[PDB]
Amino acid sequence: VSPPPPIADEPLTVNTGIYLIECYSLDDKAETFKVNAFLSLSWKDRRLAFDPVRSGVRVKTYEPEAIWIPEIRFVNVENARDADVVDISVSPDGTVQYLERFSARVLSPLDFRRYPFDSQTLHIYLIVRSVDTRNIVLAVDLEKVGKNDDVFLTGWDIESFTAVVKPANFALEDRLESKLDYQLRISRQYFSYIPNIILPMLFILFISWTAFWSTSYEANVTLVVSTLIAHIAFNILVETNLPKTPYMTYTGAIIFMIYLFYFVAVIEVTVQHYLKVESQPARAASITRASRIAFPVVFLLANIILAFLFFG
Amino acid sequence: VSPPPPIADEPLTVNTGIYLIECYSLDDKAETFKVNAFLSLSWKDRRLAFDPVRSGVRVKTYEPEAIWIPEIRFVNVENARDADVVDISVSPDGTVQYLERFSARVLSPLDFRRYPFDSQTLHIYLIVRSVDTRNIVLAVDLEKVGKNDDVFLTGWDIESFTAVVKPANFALEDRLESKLDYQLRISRQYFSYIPNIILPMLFILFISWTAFWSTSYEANVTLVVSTLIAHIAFNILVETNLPKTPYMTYTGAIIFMIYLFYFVAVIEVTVQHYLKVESQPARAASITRASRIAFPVVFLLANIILAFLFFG
Amino acid sequence: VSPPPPIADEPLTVNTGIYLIECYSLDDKAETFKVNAFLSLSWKDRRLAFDPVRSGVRVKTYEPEAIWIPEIRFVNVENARDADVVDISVSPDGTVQYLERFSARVLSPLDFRRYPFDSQTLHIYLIVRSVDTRNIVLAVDLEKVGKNDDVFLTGWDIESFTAVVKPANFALEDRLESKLDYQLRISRQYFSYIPNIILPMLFILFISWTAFWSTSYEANVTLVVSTLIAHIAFNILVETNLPKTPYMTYTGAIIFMIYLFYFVAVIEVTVQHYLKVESQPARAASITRASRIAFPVVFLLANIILAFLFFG
Amino acid sequence: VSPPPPIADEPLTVNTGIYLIECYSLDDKAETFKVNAFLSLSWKDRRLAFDPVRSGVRVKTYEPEAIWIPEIRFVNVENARDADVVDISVSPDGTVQYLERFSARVLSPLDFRRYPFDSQTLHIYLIVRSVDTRNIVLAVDLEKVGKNDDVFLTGWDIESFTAVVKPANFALEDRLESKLDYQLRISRQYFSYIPNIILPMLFILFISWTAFWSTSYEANVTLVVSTLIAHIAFNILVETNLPKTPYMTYTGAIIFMIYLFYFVAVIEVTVQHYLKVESQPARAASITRASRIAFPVVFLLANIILAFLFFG
Amino acid sequence: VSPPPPIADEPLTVNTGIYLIECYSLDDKAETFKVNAFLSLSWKDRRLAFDPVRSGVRVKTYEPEAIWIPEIRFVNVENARDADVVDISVSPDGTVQYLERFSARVLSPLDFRRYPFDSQTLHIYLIVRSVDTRNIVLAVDLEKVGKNDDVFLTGWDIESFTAVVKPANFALEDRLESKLDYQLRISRQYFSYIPNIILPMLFILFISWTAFWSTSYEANVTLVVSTLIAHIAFNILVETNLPKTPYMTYTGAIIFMIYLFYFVAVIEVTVQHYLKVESQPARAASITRASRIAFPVVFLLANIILAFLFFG
Ligand SMILES: [Cl-]
Ligand SMILES: [Cl-]
Ligand SMILES: [Cl-]
Ligand SMILES: [Cl-]
Ligand SMILES: [Cl-]
Repeated sequence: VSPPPPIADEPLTVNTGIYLIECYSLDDKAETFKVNAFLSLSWKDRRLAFDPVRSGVRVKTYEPEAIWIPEIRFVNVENARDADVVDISVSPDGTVQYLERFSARVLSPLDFRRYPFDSQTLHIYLIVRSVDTRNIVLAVDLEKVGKNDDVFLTGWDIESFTAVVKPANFALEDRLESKLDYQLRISRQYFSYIPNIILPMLFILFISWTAFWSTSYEANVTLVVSTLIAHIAFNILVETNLPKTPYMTYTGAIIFMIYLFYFVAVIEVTVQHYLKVESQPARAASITRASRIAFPVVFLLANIILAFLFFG
Repeated sequence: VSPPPPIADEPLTVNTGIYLIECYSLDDKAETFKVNAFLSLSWKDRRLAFDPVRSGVRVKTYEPEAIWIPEIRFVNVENARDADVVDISVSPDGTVQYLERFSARVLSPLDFRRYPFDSQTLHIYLIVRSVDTRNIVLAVDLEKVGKNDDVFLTGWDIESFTAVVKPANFALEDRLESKLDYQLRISRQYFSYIPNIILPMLFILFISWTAFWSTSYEANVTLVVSTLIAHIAFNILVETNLPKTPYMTYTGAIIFMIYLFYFVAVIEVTVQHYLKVESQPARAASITRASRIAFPVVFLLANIILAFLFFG
Repeated sequence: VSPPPPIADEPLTVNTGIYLIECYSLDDKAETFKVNAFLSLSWKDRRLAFDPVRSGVRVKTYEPEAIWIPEIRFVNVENARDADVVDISVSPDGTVQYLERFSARVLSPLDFRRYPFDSQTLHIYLIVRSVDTRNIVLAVDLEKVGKNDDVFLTGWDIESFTAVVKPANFALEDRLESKLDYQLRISRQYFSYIPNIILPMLFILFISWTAFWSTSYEANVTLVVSTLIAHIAFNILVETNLPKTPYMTYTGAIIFMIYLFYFVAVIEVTVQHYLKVESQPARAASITRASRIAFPVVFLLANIILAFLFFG
Repeated sequence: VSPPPPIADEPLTVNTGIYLIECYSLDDKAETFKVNAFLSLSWKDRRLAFDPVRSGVRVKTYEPEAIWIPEIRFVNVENARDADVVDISVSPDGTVQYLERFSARVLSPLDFRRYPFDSQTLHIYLIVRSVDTRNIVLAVDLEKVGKNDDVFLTGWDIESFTAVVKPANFALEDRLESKLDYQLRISRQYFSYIPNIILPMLFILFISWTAFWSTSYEANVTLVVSTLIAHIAFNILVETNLPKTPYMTYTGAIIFMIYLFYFVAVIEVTVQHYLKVESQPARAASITRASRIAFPVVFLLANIILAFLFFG
Repeated sequence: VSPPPPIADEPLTVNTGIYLIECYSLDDKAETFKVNAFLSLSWKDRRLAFDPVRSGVRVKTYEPEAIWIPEIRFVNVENARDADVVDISVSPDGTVQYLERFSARVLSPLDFRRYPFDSQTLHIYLIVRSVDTRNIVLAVDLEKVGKNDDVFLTGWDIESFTAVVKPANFALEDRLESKLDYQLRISRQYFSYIPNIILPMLFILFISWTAFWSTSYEANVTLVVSTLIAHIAFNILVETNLPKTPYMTYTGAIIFMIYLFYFVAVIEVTVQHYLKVESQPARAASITRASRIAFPVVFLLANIILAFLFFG
């Protein structure tokens, strides 16, 4: 079995198409995600007679060991894909339709800045292998490419699934090495994050802030320090869901700002008690009345500035 | 070898059937589980027959490789199943008996919106391919669908296992391909969740609610804040086992409501102390007496509303 | 490559035997364990006997293939075993010898009603199908069943390893089969659980109880609530134990009882303070002196009753 | 091919030798450890030496499928090794040199008593399958046995690696009775454990002991109980770097003794406060002054006794 | 297919080149990392020339079963590489161009002292199996070794990727062969570690230090002990990022010093209270005024000494 011979130096055109079936196991630390999907290759197959007799108009069924099947290699994968060939339907003429389910572990970078409200773009790269016949070119068949409407990823919604031609631009560049890029755009569902992570932190912070309406030093110390312990425990709780991230993040900036605010509150309580002991109650009362307005307003301004700095 | 002649008016009918041996490893994060079962097939082929005459005592015949066998592929499986042929028998008329045994991983969605008191459903899909000469359509054998009594999942009780034929031309492909659906219905065993999760949290909340029978500010602060810390630790303990759900469930709503109640209790304690300091004890007494009855009634009403909203 | 023909109707008998090497990885939540062992077989076949005098030998050897070897399969395994044959020797009359080494992971349910002091039984099943017109039944070789003195498992004591001689013949997929049962009996080593779990919780409970000799309300609140937090943290540290179960175990009942005791202690402290504030010190003193004796006696009685219930 | 034929009843001696390279992934809960190492065999092949000639004195190279390769099995591996032949050379006349790089998962018992200051001993067992010719015997070639001196067994320092021949006692067959035993002695580096574990806990205990210089009941209660909570949290922290050991250990004994000391300290504080309230300050002063000296001395004596009991 | 025959005893020089594509999963406990990358060889054949015709200027095409492919084996890998040939093209001159893809699991030593500001150097070793026709010598091809500029290890940056020829230095010199060394230098990105781990601990320590401006024993005890609990909780939180390291580290030294400072602060508070009770407020005030300056200065000097000790 060999590919079709040359006809008139016309470049051989291959119309590929990837039809998604399943997408699962989106691992962040490994920066991978498994896929389970179909694949279609429709290559013009003249000069290989397929019984074009008008009495043989039946669509012929062929096994993999019947003709030359173009072998496409994925660039960013862990191992070679498993070729679970599904069905090949070939007309009495040189027209080819073919479907095959594969499973692979794909490598694709993920950007986790602006983490709870982020979007991603997964990539799949395809190259074609050399052959002794004329040069093989890559083209996209827009009818074949799609998704199964039943692909479910835990916590995301799928926007689009398109394809485009991009030159490989590899340093080897033994030939042109035409390459295909498949882009899967996904968006994270963020609503549950508000009640799960955001509101409890604000409740704890306000419980801490109730110490500006009091004057008992022991009660203030207990309030602020126990609230700090609760904040650390809640950070431990929320650290499990988040992925390990060796760079700065919006949530991390918020956590750091909360730590800073706790430190400043402790300083304010200490100053108030020291003045009250040294008998300057007017100054102590003025400072403790100023704090009640100062803290929430500065917190709001810092949040606005951080939001602008991280979301354009 | 070759497909049977397409002489019969109806398409070549098969008679599938799945007999469960055991199920195991019901993963929740990736929403997949493993299975081990048989797969019996049956169809009629008049091309070969065994007459009772001419020493026709050999009613059955074993043809391992020199025979045409229909091919059945699972749709929602991570990898292709690993099957070993067991037996092949041929009736004197022409009906063929087939049998296998396989293991696989199955991808199936799960719905944890009633996490403790939820019921699931697991699907297995089968597909037969078309052949050029004849036509093949799937069917079910009610005498070959069942399960052992040793099937067990850790924490679930199995209720039923049935089959139903799905329409052809599934998805966008339209090569007259049929599909079969096998449904396994399970229910979670929820009794152990009550004394392990629900009652201790209620005990902690009731312990925190005893601050309404006291007028010592330091004791009230200690009670409420330390019970908040205990609630956070118990939340860590609870979330250890609950699967991670990127959506809103019943338990998350209950936990958020508990956080809100803690916040309101802190506010009430602060207001009472502030009123007492300004030499207005009657108003503070009235407020605390009102809250003593107000808190449990509102908690019960909110619980009733949530229960009606999620289970109705 | 063919089953032997019967003389008149006699079924064929295969004598098996399993010799353990080491058991390990006895997981509790998944209810599985791993094993590697020797598998021995022997069966009668009169179509391959020779003449010892002419052949000059007494036992003729063979290859792993090119001889009719019965299909032996384990019922409750996740995947097929990993086999590597060691020998196939033939007796002069016709009986054959076989040996191989395998490794597998076995599925078996467990019972945790007496979790610290429980005993388990593990089952390994062997089955065989009726091949051709020669029915096959299994038998047990008592001299090929045993285990090494170096068979060890971390934290368990191995008592016996026997095989039930009588098989259970039945019909499956319109064919007859025979099944064998291998039973391994183990018992948990329970000493290390006493100083690691049992005693620290009692010490913390007594530390909590020490608040019946004090009259300061703040100190009592601190003692009881801090000890409750310590109990919750200890339960977090201990939770790496038995999984969720439909039934109620011994340890869960003990933990729930301790929670109830903490709740009642908080109630008593609050009642004493409330009575003291209303200027009725005599009732508070009487209640405290009563509780000093009431709590330990009721705790001991409840422990005795639970011990009788779960082990009687 | 075939093994060399007998010449003068001289047994074939296979001088073996293992050359360790990597010893890693020491998983103690599973009580295994993966190994990556070479393996050299030299079986004398006289009367079958190929191309003995001074002109062709250059060492000859043979592919693995050119000469007979002995089959050596590992007794205590979870699965069969993944062999990788590197280079096998045959002299013009004489012996044959062989070398393969295999990686295997080995199951060996681990004794975790005396955990910080423990020395282990890993074992590998080898057997060789016999053939129809004279019995294959195993002997250790001391010249090839050794290490790469570049073993990445971090946390341990290798002391020796030797071998010896022992009789085999498992399912005796009058053959396969000449197994080998390779012992790898390792010792744990215990310096970092001192600052990482030992000293913080002593600091915490000494912090708790400062309650014997104070007569404030509330301060003493806060000190002792909060110190107990800190001890529980630090135990949680320590438990991560330690496998599940279902048996008694030196560290566990120390931890239990620390819990006992906390309980006794709480008892002493309560007794002192009760005596002070009962208008008997002299007994309280005597008791606290006695405790100041009594506690550290008893702690030191108990530590000495426990050390002598565990370390001989 | 056999290696090229000798021409004039000239060794067949092989110009090797590794072109990186993907580096991922830098697991530290197992001391491994996975590499997905290309590979190239530039051996030529003189006697077995490839089409020395001037009409064949077009580059010929070959497959794996077309020429002799060298046997190059990695030394420090877990198991054999997953070879995946992509291109094998031969020019009419006689030179060969090769392109494959592999994904191996490499074992390379790592050093985690000076952990947040450290650099690493990963090694890959190559050896080629010799043949009896000639002697094979490995030389580095400088036009092939390189990176794809899109290699992403999460949290590192790539400095250089270079190759060098070194002696084998193995104690078992089978054929006096050679070896290659490929070095990849990476430096950790340390910016996020400051806000993530460093500043919160300083804030907590200063919150502890605010107790030298107070004179209430109860408040001081609460501050210091609760701050110690918070420090332990934060250590638990940050333990999930660091690798399990069985040797000393800069961060571990910092943690130990923080524990020591907490112990000394507790001692100082106890001494102050004891003197104040014993009626020496002058001495108490002197010590408490000295501490305010003594503690930060000693902390700074100790940090400077530790930094000099660990960073030369
Ligand atoms: Cl591929
Ligand atoms: Cl399949
Ligand atoms: Cl099997
Ligand atoms: Cl092996
Ligand atoms: Cl390799």
